[PDB]
Amino acid sequence: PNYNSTCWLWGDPHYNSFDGWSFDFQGTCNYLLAGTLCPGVNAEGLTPFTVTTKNENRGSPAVSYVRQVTVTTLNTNISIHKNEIGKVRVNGVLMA
Ligand SMILES: *[C@@H]1O[C@H](CO)[C@@H](O)[C@H](O)[C@H]1NC(C)=O
Repeated sequence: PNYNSTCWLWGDPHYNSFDGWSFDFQGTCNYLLAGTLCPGVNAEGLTPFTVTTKNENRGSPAVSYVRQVTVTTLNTNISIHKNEIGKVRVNGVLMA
């Protein structure tokens, strides 16, 4: 239980994995940052979870940055954009 790690995503993008690994992958449409077991192998007492992000260019083909971040757990999807407020609820209504 004491074990705890993090995925550190740095804009302009640069990724730091849970394990110690860094790379400079870039993309243009939404990707699966993390989620449940895609093959469904060795899962006990699993709970749904999925975090996905979307990237796009900013003026040069070779650079991409993060625009929106989405999560989805327990029949509840949370979406965040660059608007300083929530916009998180299932319907997508803006929230404080
Ligand atoms: C990992 O467990 C919780 C989960 O976020 C966190 O608050 C805590 O600070 C972390 N503990 C350690 C030892 O890294």
